[PDB]
Amino acid sequence: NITLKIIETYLGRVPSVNEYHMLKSQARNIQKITVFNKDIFVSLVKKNKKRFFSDVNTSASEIKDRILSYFSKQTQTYNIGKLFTIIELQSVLVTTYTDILGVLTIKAPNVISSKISYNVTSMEELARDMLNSMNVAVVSSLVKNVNKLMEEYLRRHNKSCICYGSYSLYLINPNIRYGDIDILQTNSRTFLIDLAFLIKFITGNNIILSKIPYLRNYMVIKDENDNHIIDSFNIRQDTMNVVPKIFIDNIYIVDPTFQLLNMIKMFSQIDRLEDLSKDPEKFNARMATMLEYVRYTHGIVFDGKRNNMPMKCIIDENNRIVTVTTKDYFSFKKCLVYLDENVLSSDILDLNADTSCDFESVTNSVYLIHDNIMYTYFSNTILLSDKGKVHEISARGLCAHILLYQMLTSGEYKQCLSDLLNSMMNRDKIPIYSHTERDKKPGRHGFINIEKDIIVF
Repeated sequence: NITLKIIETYLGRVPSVNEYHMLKSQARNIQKITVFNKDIFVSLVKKNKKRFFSDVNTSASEIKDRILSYFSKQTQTYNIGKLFTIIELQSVLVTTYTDILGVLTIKAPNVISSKISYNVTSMEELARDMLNSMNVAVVSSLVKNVNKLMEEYLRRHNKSCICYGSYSLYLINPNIRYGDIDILQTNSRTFLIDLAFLIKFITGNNIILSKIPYLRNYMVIKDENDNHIIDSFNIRQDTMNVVPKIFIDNIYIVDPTFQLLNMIKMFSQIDRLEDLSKDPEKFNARMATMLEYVRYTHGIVFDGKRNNMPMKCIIDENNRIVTVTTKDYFSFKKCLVYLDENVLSSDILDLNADTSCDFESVTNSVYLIHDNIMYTYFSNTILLSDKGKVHEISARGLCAHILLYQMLTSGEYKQCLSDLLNSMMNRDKIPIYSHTERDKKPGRHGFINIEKDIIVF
């Protein structure tokens, strides 16, 4: 049997009755593995070694040695389950390595980038101001090497991997210190699994690809000692296409207009007001840069004008929701914001008319317009300035949340954003009376181990 001959080739032995029964369906993938040119491969691994890990003690043999051993470990393995892992991880390598890390050994054009420079200084005080009104609360060594690879990877994979956070803003204002590079991928696992191998192969130290459940399609690779190396959120091509983007020197970054919106929501989360009191300046720069981007780019002027923002955020201290009229900025009456995700899908079918949007970890909630009304979920602590009263800070995070939807759908948001940004100037420090808790979410903390062959979910 052609199939039997394939299994036999791969396992380098006569397949047991069980080994045949359990591996049949995988002849297709198994064959591709056998045929894989391990030489051209061993090449790419070394073209990446002297390219991003040039700082390591290793012969172009020690590497090919580890590589060839791995592509043969299916011989010294009899545990069905463990064979499944080897096949699974080998396939990923065979069918994706070249297209993902291999593309990082073909020099790109020396684009004479231009970039724009921002006077994120006139705004340095304006930011410090807003931030004060609110301050009212209470890692492996490979990371350098890996962040270095992402610098390039972002450049070689613009359509599948975009950027945000520190580094994304360091690309607008070079003085922004930056560490880990926040990314979104449509192929998070594929990427992490490939990079995970690259490292084990070079380094020799097994790493673990782990999946965190609280988070929407979150994944991260650590080392034997539980030290963070690099993470990433996965999104659909669906969602990727709708995310606000900007194109700086060969990479896409979430539109800073959008990131600013998110950072206003993040300020509701009590853990953040806590990060703020530690080092208030830490945020100054970021905020500033984002204030200046939106000013210069959309002609936003900080007049500290009127009110009309923040609008009304009526909260059910018990049924835990937050009706908020939007009669003003959008063609939909108000917005009901559920504090419990489960309770959203529960009550979201009692409407039937289903034409909702799921923006995964990008909005970290789902949005549904119905009856000229909006149903969405807020995933942070709601703050209260007084019993039964939403605190300006949450009030604003609530507005920004709704605006995130607007940006991903192309609706009007420029005027509202400005009112929102100015509602933040010159405002008396209000006390956090008390706050709610984020809703618990059990799940499967599973993880791919690079050498012991076990796949936990």
